[PDB]
Amino acid sequence: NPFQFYLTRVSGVKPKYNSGALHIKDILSPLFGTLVSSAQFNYCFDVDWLVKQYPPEFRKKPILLVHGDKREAKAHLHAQAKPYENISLCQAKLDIAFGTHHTKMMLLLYEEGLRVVIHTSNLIHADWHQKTQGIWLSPLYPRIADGTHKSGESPTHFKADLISYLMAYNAPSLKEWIDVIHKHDLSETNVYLIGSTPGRFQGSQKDNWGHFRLKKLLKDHASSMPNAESWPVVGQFSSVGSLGADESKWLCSEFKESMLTLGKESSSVPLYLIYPSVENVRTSLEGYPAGGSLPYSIQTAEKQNWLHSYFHKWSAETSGRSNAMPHIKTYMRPSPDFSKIAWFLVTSANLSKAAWGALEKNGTQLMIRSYELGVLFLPSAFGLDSFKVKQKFFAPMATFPVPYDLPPELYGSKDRPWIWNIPYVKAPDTHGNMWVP
Ligand SMILES: O=C(O)c1ccc(Nc2c(-c3ccccc3O)nc3ccccn23)cc1C(=O)O
Repeated sequence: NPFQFYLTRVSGVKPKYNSGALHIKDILSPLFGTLVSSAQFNYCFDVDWLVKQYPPEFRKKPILLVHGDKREAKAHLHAQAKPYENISLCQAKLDIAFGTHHTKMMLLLYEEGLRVVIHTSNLIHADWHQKTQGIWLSPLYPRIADGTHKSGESPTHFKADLISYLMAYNAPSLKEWIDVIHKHDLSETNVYLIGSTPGRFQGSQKDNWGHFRLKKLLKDHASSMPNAESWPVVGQFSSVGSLGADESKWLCSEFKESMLTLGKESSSVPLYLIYPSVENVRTSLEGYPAGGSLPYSIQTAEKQNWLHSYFHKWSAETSGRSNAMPHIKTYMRPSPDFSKIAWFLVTSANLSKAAWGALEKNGTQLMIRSYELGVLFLPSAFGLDSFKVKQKFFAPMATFPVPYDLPPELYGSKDRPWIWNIPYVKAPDTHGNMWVP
């Protein structure tokens, strides 16, 4: 397969549903490269657990933890890392209120080259245990020979775009990694980078990040087809922000408008949002504790009940993962019969203005609060007009492995979105327990 899109291993499904899945220990294995040093970008870290995931022979190599924690949370992270003298930390600046460092990425420098891993899992045991999570594995990028002047750039501009993403941190530890990336050949990369970084972007910079970055790539590198108004948009996420009092405030006015872009020319497009119901969580492998990783607060939800009419259940028979709650985030543009897709994005970005950006100043500036990162699969980058949808996730190679079932199934009238901070004491979970926050 050209796509190198993987799911994490799920403990408790039959082996056929883990054939071709990856655990973190597989990613860090010596079979992937002889590790010299690494950078782990993430939100949440269990450092003791993380070090145990590296092969014993590599556990003393330098590790950089890139995080967004402040104040007492920052002190707790430093205390976790203090026993390991090979671990350094980089605090990503979050100068806009209510932002988060969400990006999940590994930079893996080897004796043999460099690898980039963009994924969806926090660096804690539970995120790799019984959840549906996504991973993109870059090729092994070789080093450019000393004295050789070449760009090492791909047709998708991934090298310059990754360097631009890292430059936004303005961090000395990341300038070191920028210099590493400069020295490697990333030309084989077939995905486009879609990042978010905190700021207020206008003019030339408006298209660099968030939903305007997606819109720009779709304008420039996808083509519109006849009956494009009938091709739905699907968004699938683990958390929901405050979107406003009605769908015209943001969801259907700027977010959907960016997602429905195709090609360079001048809406009734269906919008499917996939988010676990209470029943999905209750009957999951983890039970109600899975909802600890589905942060949707009652304070947010009660202001936007209009949104829940867009919600569809989590179902993943195709990958044996209907009971493995999603922490992956994906967005895509299927055909009206869901047999093809015009593009697919795996990302850290949830359904929130903080992650994707919100227009300000009479539509002239895009304001983003958080760091996010994902990779976009466009048919044109593979010499194709569209991707066929792979019927069975683990079963030509030009078919794209969509990890959940299509078409998405609407919530039933008795279903409710998972809301993490209210009790569920009416039916017990798969471990015999209720949920009492
Ligand atoms: O992707 C996801 O679903 C995700 C969602 C939220 C998140 N952080 C977070 C948490 C929080 C606090 C403690 C324990 C878990 C939590 O979620 N509370 C807020 C409040 C506002 C903004 C962010 N908040 C991190 C991730 C992630 O996995 O990176």
